Amino acid sequence: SVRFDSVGGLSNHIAALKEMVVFPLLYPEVFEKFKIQPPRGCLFYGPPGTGKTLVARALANECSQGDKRVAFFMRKGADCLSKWVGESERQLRLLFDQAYQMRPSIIFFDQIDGLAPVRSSRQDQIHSSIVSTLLALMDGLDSRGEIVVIGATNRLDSIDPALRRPGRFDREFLFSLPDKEARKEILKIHTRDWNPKPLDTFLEELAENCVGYCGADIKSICAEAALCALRRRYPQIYTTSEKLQLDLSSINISAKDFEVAMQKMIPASQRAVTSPGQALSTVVKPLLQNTVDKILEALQRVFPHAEFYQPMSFRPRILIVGEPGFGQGSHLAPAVIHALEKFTVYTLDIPVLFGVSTTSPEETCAQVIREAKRTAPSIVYVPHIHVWWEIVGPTLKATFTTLLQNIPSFAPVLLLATSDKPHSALPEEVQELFIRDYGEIFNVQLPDKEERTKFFEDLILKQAAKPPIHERLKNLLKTVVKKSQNYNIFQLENLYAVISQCIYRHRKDHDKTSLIQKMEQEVENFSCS
Amino acid sequence: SSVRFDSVGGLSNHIAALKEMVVFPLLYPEVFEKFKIQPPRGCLFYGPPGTGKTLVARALANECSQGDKRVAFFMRKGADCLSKWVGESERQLRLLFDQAYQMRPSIIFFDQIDGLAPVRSSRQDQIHSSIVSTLLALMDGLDSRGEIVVIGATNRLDSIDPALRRPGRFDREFLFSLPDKEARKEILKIHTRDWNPKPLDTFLEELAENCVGYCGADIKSICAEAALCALRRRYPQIYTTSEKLQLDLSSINISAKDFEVAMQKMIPASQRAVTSPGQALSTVVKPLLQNTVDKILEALQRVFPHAYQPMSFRPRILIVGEPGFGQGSHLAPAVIHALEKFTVYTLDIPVLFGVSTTSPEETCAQVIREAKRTAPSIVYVPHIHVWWEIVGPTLKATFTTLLQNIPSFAPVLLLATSDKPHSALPEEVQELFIRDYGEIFNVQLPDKEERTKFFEDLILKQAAKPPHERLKNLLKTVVKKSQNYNIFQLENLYAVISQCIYRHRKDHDKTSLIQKMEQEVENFSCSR
Ligand SMILES: Nc1ncnc2c1ncn2[C@@H]1O[C@H](COP(=O)(O)OP(=O)(O)OP(=O)(O)O)[C@@H](O)[C@H]1O
Ligand SMILES: Nc1ncnc2c1ncn2[C@@H]1O[C@H](COP(=O)(O)OP(=O)(O)OP(=O)(O)O)[C@@H](O)[C@H]1O
Repeated sequence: SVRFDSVGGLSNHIAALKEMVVFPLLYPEVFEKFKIQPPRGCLFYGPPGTGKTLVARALANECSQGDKRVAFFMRKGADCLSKWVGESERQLRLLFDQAYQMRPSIIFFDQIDGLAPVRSSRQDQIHSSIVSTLLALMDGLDSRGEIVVIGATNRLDSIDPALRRPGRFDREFLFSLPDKEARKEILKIHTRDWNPKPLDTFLEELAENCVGYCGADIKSICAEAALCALRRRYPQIYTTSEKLQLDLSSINISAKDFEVAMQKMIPASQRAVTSPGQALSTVVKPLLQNTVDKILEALQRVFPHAEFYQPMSFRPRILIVGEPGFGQGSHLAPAVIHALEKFTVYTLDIPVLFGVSTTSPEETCAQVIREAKRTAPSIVYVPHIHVWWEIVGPTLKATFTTLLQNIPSFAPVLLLATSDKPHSALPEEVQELFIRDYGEIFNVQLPDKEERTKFFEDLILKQAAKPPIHERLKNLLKTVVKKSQNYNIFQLENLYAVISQCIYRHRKDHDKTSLIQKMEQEVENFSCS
Repeated sequence: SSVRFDSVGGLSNHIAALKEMVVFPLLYPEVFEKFKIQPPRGCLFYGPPGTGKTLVARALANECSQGDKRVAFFMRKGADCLSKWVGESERQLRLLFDQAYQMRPSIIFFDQIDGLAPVRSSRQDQIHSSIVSTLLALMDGLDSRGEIVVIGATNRLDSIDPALRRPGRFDREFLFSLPDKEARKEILKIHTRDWNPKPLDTFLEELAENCVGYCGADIKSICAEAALCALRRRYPQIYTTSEKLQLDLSSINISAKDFEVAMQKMIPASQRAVTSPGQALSTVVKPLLQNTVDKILEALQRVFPHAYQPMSFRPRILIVGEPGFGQGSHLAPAVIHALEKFTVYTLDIPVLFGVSTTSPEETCAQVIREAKRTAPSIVYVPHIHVWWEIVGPTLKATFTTLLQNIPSFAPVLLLATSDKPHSALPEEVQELFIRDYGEIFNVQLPDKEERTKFFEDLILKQAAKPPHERLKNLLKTVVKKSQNYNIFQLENLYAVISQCIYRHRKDHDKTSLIQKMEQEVENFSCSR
């Protein structure tokens, strides 16, 4: 029995929607003043699980409480199909007649994309007949009354193009994944009535750590965490086989109970296709945070929409370049992507172009560019452009170059790319896309001594000198940080692991100095040139 | 139910030729028996969606029903004659035709006939072939039906059984195309008739040429949306209440801001599934290239005189220039936009390959068949110096063969742009353009006057806003240093200049940003 109070973050959509079904039933003077007859159709579309059906449910439960009462008719996917010849095209006629009978009313076709395909001469004739009848009923010779029609879809572009037209489906709403702010609202909604109410700062801490969560996942963990406390509190519930009596007064949910949940479940977005955005792992942050910050500063310089009347920008492009093994293509760029949230990202990599056996690559490239143009601002991402170039045929090069030349100049679509070879060795076609004079090239340099010292500071001496369940190690740290002054990222994080293996090889020894010599031996056996 | 040939705007030929089939044989019956005519009694409307096909039938019914000469009216939906029993599918048709014959004169209106009369084939059910056979044996058979007028309407004309398209069954075919600049003013007039503060026609006239690509129903939407926007501008506390308020219907007047916002929030129904290859100059760039666009239009007026009847012979033209001068991305699309009312058929790289499930040659032939059918038109081939390198020999031969068979005097322009100068183009492309005839145009850089016009509004007016001798020095310096920059560099300089004006919004005193503007002027360097 939800009534415009279980939603969070969809405020303009609801405001526009109520203008379509509420006002003429309430203020029948302004419309008659001008002879308007407001729009009477809409189409929802967006990725799964973002609250497409809940809005319709809330609106239905809201308007049924008259006066003024409004009917409501629901239809599933393809319910009006029969094996007889003249039945499928008659149920719609019956339904529309019945709806006209009790006007005003609402007809909600649910997942219309499985009912009204694009007409073609190859598929069966029943579909063409049904779509013709459907679009003859909506706007025909005789005018329908106060019926209002709604649709749901996951793939917009597969609806017949004649249905989308002022008169039948004259407004399209985009339902997106929630941004940072809306996650807090959804969490407040789902944990409203709890006797030990959580504090809001805790909710914000949760919200800043949920990236890629879509409406139903947040609802999921709020119930996968209220069960961890139960399983911890009364561990002996699965053993017996009859109903017990409990003490439902000592099972409040602690902060820890949340953490395990975020470790176990994976968001709906990244279940069939991996996402090209990953935050820095807990070990390397004190090696690369500063470089990420500098990169974001420069991008802020050229792409002004990353600031947090409108800003004006002219074809933003940038290229992150350095010697091989400097973490440019495997640590830095995905970190930058993860830092700029609220801008959707479309990727372009060899595993993605050739990862589809049913569509040619140029089709995929065209689709990606069109989508990025549609929901701009956004990011088009292409990594390893020095290997990417000489794998693809000439047709795809020409197509890719001609598509991004048609994007309007002041439209905000960023082009982010990374490479290994220095800028001068790249093929000249790539060269005439980045204009460093304008500030579109960033060079990466190795971390300095302080930063590398911080990298090994917690390994030695805080874990090696921990009781199981103090002066030689300083010289050990000095010799370690002296030895590795010319190591790239791969070799550094290699040498981190070999020490931790010795750390783990001595769990239960209470006496040290049986491994300190082992440690200093291993560090001087390790040789990577 | 008060629409009668007076709410319909822009279609005069179709109305004029439609009343001489159903009005004249009744009213002046003494002219046709002299010659033994029996004037035509079958027509087929067709055209892209939302262009006013059902409106005409509504008007015609409403007109003929009320008057001195009464004519009946039977209406049918898509496939509303079907029944499950074997003997009833085609019996309703016979019942309807007999009933219409009994009350003659009368009219029959088949709506969405493409959903009832598919082209006969043996790859489907056989009931459809039975229905088609009884229909086309019933319209003109052995019985001479008499005074029955049959009408259809559809979007896909090519999917109708060809035995129904020949005189006797469906005589005339009517094309309903999108309105041009003049008819949009008529439609806007029609839809804003009963407004007490009547808008000035000097405002509608301006409003018309901004609505490019709109068609029919879209217009009727805008005239609605504006009103609602106006309401949002007057009583903004109305969306946050669950109880009726007291509204004063006297301060809900419509202003141009409402039209501007409502127009911005909407896209036309035509270019919603695809994108049209014609776009006007943006407001930012307009005072740099309008003169050049006018010059190009004058050359077209020289060789393509459709911009006694004018005569033309295989019109062609080629815009050429050094890279960056803006001929493939700023000039040619503007030319296509100005020459509207000429249907355009784009033909370049992402169109030929960017759609699968078809071969390049099929599309390459279809795009020219359509251009020939709807002459005059335009065939558009941008970036020829690359387009000629990415295709196989089969496509070259098919292309250079498909445009030789067009009738020599047919007015089918071929508009293309290049970047390498005409001498460096390969053979078979220098022979298609014969610049002695006047088929090559050389574009050149803008001179000083428009360059100064380009910057004065930003650096003189906008730089001094409420929330003055050094400005002239800045303007003269900027204009001077930039006497060899192409379009891309000029726009980039504009953007970097406006960035500081943005970033210093909230400081109540100037002279902190003037230094910024300076350093950006000095610290900006180009390549050339
Ligand atoms: N803002 C929100 N507040 C509360 N619940 C939400 C919100 N957004 C989404 N949901 C959840 O979304 C679920 C269903 O929404 P809806 O079915 O319309 O979208 P969807 O599941 O992503 O799409 P589809 O119907 O195509 O599968 C409900 O379980 C609801 O709890
Ligand atoms: N010239 C016009 N003046 C006013 N309204 C117009 C005009 N042309 C079209 N319309 C609008 O177009 C609407 C629909 O026209 P009509 O239904 O006959 O077109 P159609 O070809 O059948 O379109 P569809 O593809 O929707 O079937 C009318 O209700 C009217 O509001």
